[PDB]
Amino acid sequence: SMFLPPPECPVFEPSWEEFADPFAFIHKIRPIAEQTGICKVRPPPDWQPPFACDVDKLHFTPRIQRLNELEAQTRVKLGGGGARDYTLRTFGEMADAFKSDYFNMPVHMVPTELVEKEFWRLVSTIEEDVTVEYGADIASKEFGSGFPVRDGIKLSPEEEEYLDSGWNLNNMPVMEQSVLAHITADICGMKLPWLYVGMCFSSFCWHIEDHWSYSINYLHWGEPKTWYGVPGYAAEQLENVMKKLAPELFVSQPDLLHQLVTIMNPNTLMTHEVPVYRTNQCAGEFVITFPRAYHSGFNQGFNFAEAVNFCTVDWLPLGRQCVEHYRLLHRYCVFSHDEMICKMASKADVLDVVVASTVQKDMAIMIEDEKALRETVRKLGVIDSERMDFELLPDDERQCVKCKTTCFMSAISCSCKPGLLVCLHHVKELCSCPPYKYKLRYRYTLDDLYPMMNALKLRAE
Ligand SMILES: O=C(CSc1ncc(C(=O)O)c(=O)[nH]1)c1ccccc1
Ligand SMILES: [Cl-]
Ligand SMILES: [Mn+2]
Ligand SMILES: [Mn+2]
Ligand SMILES: [Zn+2]
Repeated sequence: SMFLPPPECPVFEPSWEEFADPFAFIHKIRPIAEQTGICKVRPPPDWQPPFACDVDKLHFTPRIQRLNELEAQTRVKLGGGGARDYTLRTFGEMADAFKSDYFNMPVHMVPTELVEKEFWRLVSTIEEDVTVEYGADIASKEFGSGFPVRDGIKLSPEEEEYLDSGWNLNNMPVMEQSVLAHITADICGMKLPWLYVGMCFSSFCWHIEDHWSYSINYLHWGEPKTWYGVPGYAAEQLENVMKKLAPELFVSQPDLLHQLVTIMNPNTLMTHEVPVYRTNQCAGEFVITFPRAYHSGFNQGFNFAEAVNFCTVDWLPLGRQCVEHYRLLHRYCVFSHDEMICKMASKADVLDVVVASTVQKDMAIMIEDEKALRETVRKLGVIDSERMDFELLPDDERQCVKCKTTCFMSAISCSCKPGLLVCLHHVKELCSCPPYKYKLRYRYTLDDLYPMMNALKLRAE
């Protein structure tokens, strides 16, 4: 009555045969799971990766978190935190003491139902000022992946068994059914797994993944992680609810790192007709989030999770829509979607054939859109043009000054404003000079582009 738990998300228990190929499995469950936004996956009894560490030698910099509903929090940035330092042992000791002191009970006898109830009480009661700490970063020499990775150091035969698993999250990016694989541009924050060390009540605010990608989260060990998820189709519903209750979160900001997010009771969303689902993720289980599926949660206690973004062929059209949406909001991109597409086209001979077919369809849309934009800017009197290798420019040197989109297919420059670019939607936002002073900078002619797409079609057969 104070808190009503959302209904449970789907839980899948695949056979080893069903489980072995993550991409085939995800495609199979997608008609069910995309209706709930998140789902949980229990691997077959078979699958049991080694979880081995000396907690005395693993160090990380803790982040501090206040727990107030609707209060703005800043998105985690790589290597922030500060200079302070915990080992996994001293953090665990701190975390277990916090929880057992908080409830005056041993940590495992606190029911998950109760921690959940207490979480939503304490975040709404700002007479309470509970602060907690957590770890969040990519693998480093001081704190590595919880999955086996190659290095020597001699690996056990059981560790070797899991090196090339499709569910070893170090691998998921670089597998052939993943389209982020082919991206040459390092984007560490996105293609590499994140490591999360949690404690009771430490939480992750409501968000969707960059570029509306999937995510997959594995809980290596510890107390459960509680999740709330919202299906992709209700993303704008949720955002509307949020913009009315917490308008502060929707101000334009300097960059991608200054992104603001918040804790919000799922009952509040359910009250405004946003469908929400929940789950408790236990050690050894996976949670999968689908494209544009909002999710949030908190930890039941001391634990260690690993998560990574990924993008399947199914995602490609949504990826294009996402960048369009980013343009409308003037939100920064993590990478150029078109650059990714053209990179794959340039590698058509070595592409998985299903990938080739789907890339070809997205490329066809890209080319027709580009054709139309170029005709529009020509009618605005932009006549001069020159080829430009956009992929060579640092990202922050090829952003539209208006909408911040990362340019690749083309942009407009002007001698009156050296170094500045606009995308072709924002030709009028660059300078006040006469039209003929403008230059179309383009990566490819239409005559370059159609053969590239043809190579994909041949590969797809
Ligand atoms: O703030 C975040 C990090 S997402 C995150 N997920 C899970 C945990 C966790 O299980 O402990 C966490 O600490 N953080 C974010 C990410 C993308 C866009 C905007 C914000
Ligand atoms: Cl509070
Ligand atoms: Mn996430
Ligand atoms: Mn505009
Ligand atoms: Zn623009």
